[PDB]
Amino acid sequence: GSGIVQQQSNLLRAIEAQQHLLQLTVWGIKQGGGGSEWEREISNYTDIIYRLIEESQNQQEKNEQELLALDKWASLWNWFDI
Amino acid sequence: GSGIVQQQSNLLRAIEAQQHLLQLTVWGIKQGGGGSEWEREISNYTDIIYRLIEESQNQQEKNEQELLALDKWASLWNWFDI
Amino acid sequence: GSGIVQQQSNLLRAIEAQQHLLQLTVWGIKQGGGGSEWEREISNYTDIIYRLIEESQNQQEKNEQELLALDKWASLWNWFDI
Repeated sequence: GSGIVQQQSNLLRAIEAQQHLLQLTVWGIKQGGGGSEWEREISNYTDIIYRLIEESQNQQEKNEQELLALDKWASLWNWFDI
Repeated sequence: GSGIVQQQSNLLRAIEAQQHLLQLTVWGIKQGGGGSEWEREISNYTDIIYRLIEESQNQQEKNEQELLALDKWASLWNWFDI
Repeated sequence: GSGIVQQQSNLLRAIEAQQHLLQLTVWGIKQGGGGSEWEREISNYTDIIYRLIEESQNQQEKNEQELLALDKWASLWNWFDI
């Protein structure tokens, strides 16, 4: 239960960070390009996003393991019920 | 249960809206810039995305509260079982 | 249970693909535009993203049906408990 709520937090944060990147990209095309500061912010948000993606992949793996274990536990209590 | 399925709907809609922004940004660079209509659509989708992000943050908070309450309820039925 | 973990996988993959598009768009503005290869990669990732979005919409519908059924089942075992 905690793993899924946690994973949803991970995804939400990722899309918020990605929205910031989108804004910077929109700014970039409006301005016909961006200076070093523009590149700095792009880099900063990119770093944040990759960390969130990495953490989400890790959490995804743990959630699937828990699912597999729960599924197996339930399928045993299925056969034993006959 | 409903809170998580609901939150997944929120996130999905957000990424769909963000995909539209991405397309507009791709169009923008291909065209070497965009007119007022391009800016209008960017603005419209940005508004949609921020509303979805806000709603998702709110839903996230409610899901975590429910988790905390459920966790506490379960941990009490843990101690009482001895 | 599987439907939500599965849907989280769908969303994660979508945001990863969308991150690749973002990078290409950033590259595009830095370079003042992109060649045919740039357009090819944009197209490829766009295709991936739309397939993931489609699959996520489908999974969302199934999750909501399961929720509706579970909710109904629980509300019947509510009335019958009096």
